Amino acid sequence: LYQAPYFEKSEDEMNLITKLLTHNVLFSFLNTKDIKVVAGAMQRATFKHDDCIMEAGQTTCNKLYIIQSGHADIIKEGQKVYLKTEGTAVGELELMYDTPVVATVKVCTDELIAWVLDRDTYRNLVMGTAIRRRETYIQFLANVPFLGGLDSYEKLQLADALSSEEFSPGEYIIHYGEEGEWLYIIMEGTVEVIGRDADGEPTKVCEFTQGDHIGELEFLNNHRTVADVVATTHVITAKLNRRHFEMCLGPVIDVLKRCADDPKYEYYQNVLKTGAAQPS
Ligand SMILES: Nc1nc2c(ncn2[C@@H]2O[C@H](CO)[C@@H](O)[C@H]2O)c(=O)[nH]1
Ligand SMILES: Nc1nc2c(ncn2[C@@H]2O[C@H](CO)[C@@H](O)[C@H]2O)c(=O)[nH]1
Repeated sequence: LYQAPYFEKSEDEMNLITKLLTHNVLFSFLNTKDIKVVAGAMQRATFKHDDCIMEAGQTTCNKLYIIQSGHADIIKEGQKVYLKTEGTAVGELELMYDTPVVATVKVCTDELIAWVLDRDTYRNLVMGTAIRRRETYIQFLANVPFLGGLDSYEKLQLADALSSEEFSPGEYIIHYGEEGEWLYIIMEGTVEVIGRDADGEPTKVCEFTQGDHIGELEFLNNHRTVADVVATTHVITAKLNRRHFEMCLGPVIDVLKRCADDPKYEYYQNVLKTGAAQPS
């Protein structure tokens, strides 16, 4: 029965805002209508350098801010600890765990333009099962090797955008020569990567299993997929959409780019030097 506030926006505002939402993991699993209601309930909020959007200990905030342009530091006990850039959010932690502001947010650029959501609209139309989704993945993600370089906060950020994807033996996870919109982290089962050799014929490259990742090549290097990935067993994966890849795997991209060196990626090395793929 909840009806949200509405503040009319120009056609470019709704467009701009809707884009920030579909790339911020707080809103990953909202349908199209609820994405728009949310964009109408947002409000502009501009800040200047050294301005504080919130302060450690504050109880008077209770708002979620999505950054449009500009940066802002996270300061916990006098120490800067995190830089918040465009597309990111401050305030979600207080809204999800109902506690006073834990850290101070200090604009470190000449201006900061935010879009601000009220607690009532977030808890009723966004949050959903956020805490349970976090319970589903964090212990797993904490044990996934290539995620070593995310801190607890970043793993939770990733868990907020994850959903569970199962595959039947022999079903395609990824098809050769397609755009590809998901990275997969195997939780259970085994997969085979089926490339194409010089005459264009199927060739098996390797297998992958629990804790391995597939999908990232095309996101690192902006080409269509260069292999099939097929389940050899019943497979369970957690999956991350392409629009969330950079916002969430940012601090580990460089582990991913060791695809240039690892010999399991020798197939792909040879594909890259002969230029055998198109952008997507
Ligand atoms: N990356 C990061 N951001 C935090 C942390 N603690 C708080 N924040 C951010 O600062 C806001 C106020 O505490 C939260 O809503 C988060 O957006 C932290 O430990 N790491
Ligand atoms: N281990 C390995 N995986 C590959 C290779 N080429 C492609 N893949 C996987 O197949 C997907 C589709 O190209 C990529 O995103 C990778 O996950 C390769 O040469 N070695």
